[PDB]
Amino acid sequence: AGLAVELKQSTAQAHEKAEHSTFMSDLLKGRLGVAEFTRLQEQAWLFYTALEQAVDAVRASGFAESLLDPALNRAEVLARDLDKLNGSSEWRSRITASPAVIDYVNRLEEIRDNVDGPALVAHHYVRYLGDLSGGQVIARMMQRHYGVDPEALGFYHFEGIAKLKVYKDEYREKLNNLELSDEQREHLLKEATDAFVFNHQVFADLGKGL
Ligand code: COH
Ligand SMILES: [Cl-]
Repeated sequence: AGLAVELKQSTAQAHEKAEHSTFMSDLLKGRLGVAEFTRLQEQAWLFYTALEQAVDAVRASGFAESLLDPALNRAEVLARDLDKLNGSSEWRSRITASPAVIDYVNRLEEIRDNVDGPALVAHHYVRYLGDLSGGQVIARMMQRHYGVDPEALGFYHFEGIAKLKVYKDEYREKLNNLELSDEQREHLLKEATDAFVFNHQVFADLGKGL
């Protein structure tokens, strides 16, 4: 199968397990609240910041350029959401990475410094295609259960993308058309599994003490 299908199939079980995370399932079903949603978004800001440094380095090396669309960048959008959610900008210098986020950020920094294009594409798929594909569902559950205002849910909307269904189709085709040696393809597929694990661990840390 093409790369896009192999990525979907190889991470499908991990995706189901993510939906059934105690923390995330509690958040989505309305058992938590805006503050816990804000805690999630703070951790996400930390890992998206690192992810986007790795994207920038890999794009600058000339690898996967058409996939690495800067319109996908989420860190600054997330920061605007968090300014609203937290009521001030102080969180920027106060939040601390959980142990899982330290691990995730460390890997993204390794990918940046090694300019590991195939690994970066795996992380790009796991975060951005998931955001493009499922973000609207998550945002709607925060609005409905907790009354989060849409202005604090900008992370879940891609302003620079006019035709979302078309964009997702074109993204998958770019994955299919990415030239990869056998070794690079195996490295990318393993990395996608690892990226799901890191994301699952973020939820586990957020759930501590609940
Ligand atoms: C409950 C909502 C929910 C959660 C918690 C969730 C948790 C996560 C998560 C957390 C660790 C990650 C890394 C992802 C990553 C992805 N999600 Co979701 N997703 C979610 C709702 C969706 C929806 C909706 C889609 C589109 C397909 C579908 O199953 O409806 C989705 C699709 C994806 C895709 C695209 C698959 C493909 O077409 O190849 C990726 C990647 N994801 N997702
Ligand atoms: Cl940004």
